[PDB]
Amino acid sequence: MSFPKGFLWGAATASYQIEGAWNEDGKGESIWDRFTHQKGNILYGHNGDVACDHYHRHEEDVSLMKELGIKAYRFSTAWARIFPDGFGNINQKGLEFYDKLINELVENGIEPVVTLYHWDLPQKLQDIGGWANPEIVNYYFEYAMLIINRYKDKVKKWITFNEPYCIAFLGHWHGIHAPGIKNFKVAMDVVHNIMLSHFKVVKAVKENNIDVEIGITLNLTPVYLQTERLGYKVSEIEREMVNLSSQLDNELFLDPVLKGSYPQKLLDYLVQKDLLDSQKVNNMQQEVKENFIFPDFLGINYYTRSVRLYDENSGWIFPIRWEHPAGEYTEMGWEVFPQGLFDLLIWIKESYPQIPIYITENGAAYNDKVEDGRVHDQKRVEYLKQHFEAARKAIKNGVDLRGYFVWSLIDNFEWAMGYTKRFGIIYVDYETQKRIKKDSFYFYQQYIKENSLE
Amino acid sequence: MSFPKGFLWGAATASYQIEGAWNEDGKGESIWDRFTHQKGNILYGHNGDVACDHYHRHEEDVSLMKELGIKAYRFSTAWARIFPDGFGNINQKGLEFYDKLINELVENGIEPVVTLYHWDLPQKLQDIGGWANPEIVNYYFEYAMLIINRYKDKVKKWITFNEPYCIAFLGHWHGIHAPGIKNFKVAMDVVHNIMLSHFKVVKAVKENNIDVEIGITLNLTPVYLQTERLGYKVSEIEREMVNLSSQLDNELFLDPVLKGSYPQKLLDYLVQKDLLDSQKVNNMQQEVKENFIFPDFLGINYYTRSVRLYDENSGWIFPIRWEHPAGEYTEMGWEVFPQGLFDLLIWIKESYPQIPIYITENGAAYNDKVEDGRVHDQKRVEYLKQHFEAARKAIKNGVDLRGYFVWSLIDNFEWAMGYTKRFGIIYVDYETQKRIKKDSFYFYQQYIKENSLE
Repeated sequence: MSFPKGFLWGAATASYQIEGAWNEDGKGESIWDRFTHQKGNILYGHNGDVACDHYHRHEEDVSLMKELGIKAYRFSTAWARIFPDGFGNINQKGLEFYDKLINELVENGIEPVVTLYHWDLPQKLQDIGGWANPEIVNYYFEYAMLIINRYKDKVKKWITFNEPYCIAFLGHWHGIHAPGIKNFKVAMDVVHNIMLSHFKVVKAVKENNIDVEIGITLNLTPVYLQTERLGYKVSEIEREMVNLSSQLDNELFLDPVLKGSYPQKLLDYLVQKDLLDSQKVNNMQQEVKENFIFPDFLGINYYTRSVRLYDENSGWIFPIRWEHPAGEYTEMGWEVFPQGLFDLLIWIKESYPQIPIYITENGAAYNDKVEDGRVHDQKRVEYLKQHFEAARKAIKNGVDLRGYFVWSLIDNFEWAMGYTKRFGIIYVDYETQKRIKKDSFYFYQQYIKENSLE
Repeated sequence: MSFPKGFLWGAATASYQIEGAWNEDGKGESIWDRFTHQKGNILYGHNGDVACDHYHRHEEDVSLMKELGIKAYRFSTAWARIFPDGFGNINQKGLEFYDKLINELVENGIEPVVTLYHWDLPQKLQDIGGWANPEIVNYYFEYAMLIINRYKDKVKKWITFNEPYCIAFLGHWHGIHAPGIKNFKVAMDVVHNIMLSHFKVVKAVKENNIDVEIGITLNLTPVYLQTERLGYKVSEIEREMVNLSSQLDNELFLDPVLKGSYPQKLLDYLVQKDLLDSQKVNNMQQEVKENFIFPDFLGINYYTRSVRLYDENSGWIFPIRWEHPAGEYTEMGWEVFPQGLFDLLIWIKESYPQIPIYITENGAAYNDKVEDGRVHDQKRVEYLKQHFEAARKAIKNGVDLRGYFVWSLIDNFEWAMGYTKRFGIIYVDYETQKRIKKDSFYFYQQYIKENSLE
């Protein structure tokens, strides 16, 4: 046993992934609804208009959490349900739905780790700008406060954001996620606004002496060297050039968390390549350093490592390349490697002051097949075992890791992949919405039950 | 025990991979030398100037074949060594080197399956046009004849070409291989010239009643459906559109082997997309139908399958998609699957009349690490086991397969990958040129010794 007291084992879901009911109860569409309605955005023309009927079968879903036995359930209060506009007028129907969900989560002893945002931004908020517009810093704020003041008696740990790297780069640079923007300056602006909102919420909680714990959740990609894997000798330029891409993937977000300033060298490199403005980076520095406040917790979402060997022959905006080491892979194409997470579990310890660190999302996707009314995924089980050990052996070695949340609960709308990629540990037959507990669901249940003490 | 009598088990090498000596003995550089000298063509700026000293240690290499116990050794007589120009004046020094190699191969009972071309085109031949210029059809011809008439007493099975798909598309369309051309019309021209040379050699052999057997080696990518893997129902447009890409990867070369024509569907599609000329395709059809003659043998180089689900959102010139199923992968990034080959072994049986079929190249690349003066690759062994069974179970089911050649013999210049990817079953320490017999070398030795009778 290495996991400490209060080690928040859990499962994570996103509202738009399972909810549906995009127009019911006066609720306006999400960003994902508008993104998915447009052609060329999702495989096979999918959208979360219906999803898995999480609204109508919320009793069934809470029974699912009860069966899973997760000490905490990481869910996002769908912003658009509670606020169809996103602010101002508040819908008592969506408020009542989330009141019922939260009270029946509390009644069974499940700690609500409410992620105030898990990609389910209301459409009107996207029309006013999304996460690039600095006004959202207040809106989110008040929204969070209205949730917090409503549920501070029952919800104790709040997650400000989920994967600002994915919100900002997959969602706003690569465009595979909603709302499908493809820009790097907009991505940096999203980073700025997300960090400002996180610290504004932290400051507001601290000022009013609210007895809650507030932090931010990131996804961090470790680095391994193929040259060291090759058995050869690493050159200086190799590290000197892997550093920039690693800063893009690792340091760009952790530096404002505790240091309160952006990595200056990356901003200078972007300016020299005309990808970003020096006056803008200085203004971002000034705003961050004025608005910075040390948070309470940090969240980590680890999936895979990025094996990086030095070369100039990619043509990418950062002249490096990626390697494909031999090994097990998933339907998402991700290499399965535990030890990469270990790197982060030490690296953030070395580079930054003491910030409590949480893991909030980790899992693997596999093409599930119905067999005897059941689906089988042993590769998901093996992935989870490996990433369980990667943190257990670590916390034996003096790691301040705080909790691990498994992704996901039920097979559900996996964003641009549509329904083709299934991450959840519960099979849902889309025809009947029947719930079958996979071997991975049983494995997670057994792990939580066996490890966590009384 | 399904492999028939005369199943030509073997190992394959390419001259430029192991030879070096690009300027010795009056020998001019190859196409690969000029391709590699240019920057931006090879990882880490590598070239086959020195390679593994196959020229000076040819006795050591023949001892390697003797140790491996291959019934046949698939090697390419380096065209540039024998003809520094590529034709005309013939160098007696390169002739004597290959005479010594061939006599010491015959002395130990090794059948020389001489691949007349395995990407080692002389540089002057590239300057006059490479495989696009139709004149090579004669040059190759006479070169082959000069080899054939020189070695008809000792070399009985001759391979005209190795992987026209790779010569024409990897070498002349993608540009990763030498000479690094990137064009599709040039690729079709290479297809035309290679097939014409193959049939011209076959006709010349048949006319003069030479006691030899002449064929061609292809590399063919079978197809599997993710929709069927998904458990769903396949739509008509899915098959109708996967057909075109499957024709390009498979039919463009198989169809002229026995039918003596081109797939008209793909030519019409390219014309409608303005990627190819209708007058040119008609002229190609007329020339092929004039010059076509049925060969003796067909060669197959199978590595992996191409999982294809239908969509228009890949951006390729063929609106299909590639899928990443969960499973074992190699350093080359190739999915490991036996059964795809089996699928291929049936298709040619059904789509075309009976032609004897050979497999002449198959293997997997892994990052070998020196440990106790030795390297270990168990994934290569497992890959080979799986692809051995894929054909053994097939030939139990009435397959016309004739022989299988394992790639490769010793780790060597793996083209654009440089020396980073090691395919061979013998570890060669590039510093010392010492030879260590891997577990994969031992596995292939055991397989050949056990399966073949006596």
